[PDB]
Amino acid sequence: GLMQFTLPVRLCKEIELFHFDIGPFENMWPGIFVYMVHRSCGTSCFELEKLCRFIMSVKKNYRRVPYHNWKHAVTVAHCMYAILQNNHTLFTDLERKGLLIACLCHDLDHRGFSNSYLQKFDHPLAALYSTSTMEQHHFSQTVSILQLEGHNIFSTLSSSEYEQVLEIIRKAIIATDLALYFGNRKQLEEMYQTGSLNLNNQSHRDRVIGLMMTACDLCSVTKLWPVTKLTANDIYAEFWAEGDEMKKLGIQPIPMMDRDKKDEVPQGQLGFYNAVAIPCYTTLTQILPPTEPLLKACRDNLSQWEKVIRGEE
Ligand SMILES: O=C(Nc1ccn2nc(-c3ccccc3)nc2c1)c1ccnc(Cl)c1Cl
Ligand SMILES: [Mg+2]
Ligand SMILES: [Zn+2]
Repeated sequence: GLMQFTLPVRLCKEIELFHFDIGPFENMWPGIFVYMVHRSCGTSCFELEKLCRFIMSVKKNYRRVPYHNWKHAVTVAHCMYAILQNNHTLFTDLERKGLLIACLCHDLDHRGFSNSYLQKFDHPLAALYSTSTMEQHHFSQTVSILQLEGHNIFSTLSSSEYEQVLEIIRKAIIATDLALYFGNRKQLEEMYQTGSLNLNNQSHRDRVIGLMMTACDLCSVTKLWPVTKLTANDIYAEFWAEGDEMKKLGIQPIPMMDRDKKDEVPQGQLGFYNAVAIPCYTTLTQILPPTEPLLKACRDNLSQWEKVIRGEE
């Protein structure tokens, strides 16, 4: 009850900033998450013992892949913490509860392969879930862990509040399927520009939470340049293994996934900043002005990739 988590001074101050890197000490990541739940939600949101047991089972169900791993989960939850803390009054009690949990869980049991690779491989999961294949699995794994004995962190909610928080988590996780982001942001852009955006409309809130999930999921591009650049190595290590596995099925992979085309990575990053990242943080900043530091950090990293192409590094 009277037991706060506290962090060393440098982490206590920097965890509040959008560009915080959670560091290489894995054993500190559970504590960092509990700290963020306690400040974002309250010390009463969750029974400490249940929350701790839930975090450790979630950790166990992330795999030892280069990028879609336990560090990505906590990193994405920290970006959500920074958004929620900078927008104190815009979100409900259930949303604050559900969204950090959704982010910790959003890539549960990821194997390092895209929805496309599962479909070309003819993986069983692609027959069980014809679209958003991995994201429906991630939500399935979240419910499994919530149902383990002593793991029900939502046990004090009413039946209808419990159904609402699991619906927030389901939509939040499904929204991390980047195939769905393009149309979600176009609708949000039109709604904001014609002045029809209404945060009392549930279908509108759902869309805005979707865009927050995309923004937290991509937050590698909003870090200081040396974090962004070193993280890109882990991203491509997965993509190039997927490309190798495409070649094993007798399919030329897209260039993004072909390690024989490393030289085109800088141009490929420009496309991604211009087609996905910048538009994402731009629309987010229009809807939630205090998230502007994400757009600014993203623009700084776009300018660093432009320098790589100009051979200035
Ligand atoms: O890097 C990412 N995406 C992208 C998206 C398109 N292309 N095309 C290329 C490319 C094309 C031709 C030749 C060589 C490379 N490289 C990419 C990387 C990414 C994905 C998911 N999460 C995050 Cl934070 C990021 Cl930063
Ligand atoms: Mg994912
Ligand atoms: Zn992710």
